[PDB]
Amino acid sequence: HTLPANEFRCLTPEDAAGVFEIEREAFISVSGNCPLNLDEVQHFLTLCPELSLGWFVEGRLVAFIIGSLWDEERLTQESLALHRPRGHSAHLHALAVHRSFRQQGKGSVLLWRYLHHVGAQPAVRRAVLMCEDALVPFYQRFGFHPAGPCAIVVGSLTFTEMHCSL
Ligand SMILES: CC(C)(COP(=O)(O)OP(=O)(O)OC[C@H]1O[C@@H](n2cnc3c(N)ncnc32)[C@H](O)[C@@H]1OP(=O)(O)O)[C@@H](O)C(=O)NCCC(=O)NCCSCC(=O)NCCc1c[nH]c2ccccc12
Repeated sequence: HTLPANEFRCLTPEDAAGVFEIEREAFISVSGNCPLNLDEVQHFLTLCPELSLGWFVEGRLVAFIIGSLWDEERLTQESLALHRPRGHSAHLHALAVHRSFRQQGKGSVLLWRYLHHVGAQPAVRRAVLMCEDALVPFYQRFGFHPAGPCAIVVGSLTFTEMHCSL
């Protein structure tokens, strides 16, 4: 009977298509590649949906974060496709906001809600991610500290690894 004006919930594999569509415009149209392809989105939403969060407006996904657990201090090429159940780090594989909903605090609201959501899970002691140099200041606003160049390479893109103690 009703499509909520705003809904925040963990994602399930049924949201994979919506997530990938956002990635097409958000990442692929810019650099030619993206953090998670359809199969990879489904992988993490199957293994660890509790490590994801999505913002729905009138029944449509407008922002998401997909993560998994990592168990090493630094991110590695292999960590891109792995979920370490025994790990203590919430690895945010991707964060994006639908192009028609940016610049209005949605990314910041979703990120803070995410940090509190996963930080609330006794097992998660830290959050890690990588971003392009221009987003470093942004993440620092949430308690993330620049942790040097990330070892992970994607095409010609280089990233700074960011760590947040929870
Ligand atoms: C960034 C985000 C989520 C903010 O949302 P919003 O617009 O709703 O945000 P707010 O309104 O809450 O705040 C906006 C703030 O963010 C700043 N900002 C936004 N875009 C900026 C930019 N390009 N450069 C500098 N500052 C910027 C604004 O300047 C502004 O600050 P000020 O107004 O105070 O200066 C939203 O713009 C978005 O979804 N963008 C596209 C996807 C993306 O990059 N995800 C983050 C990748 S970083 C995490 C990640 O996913 N890593 C994977 C790394 C990765 C793996 N494989 C790949 C393949 C290709 C590419 C990347 C990868």
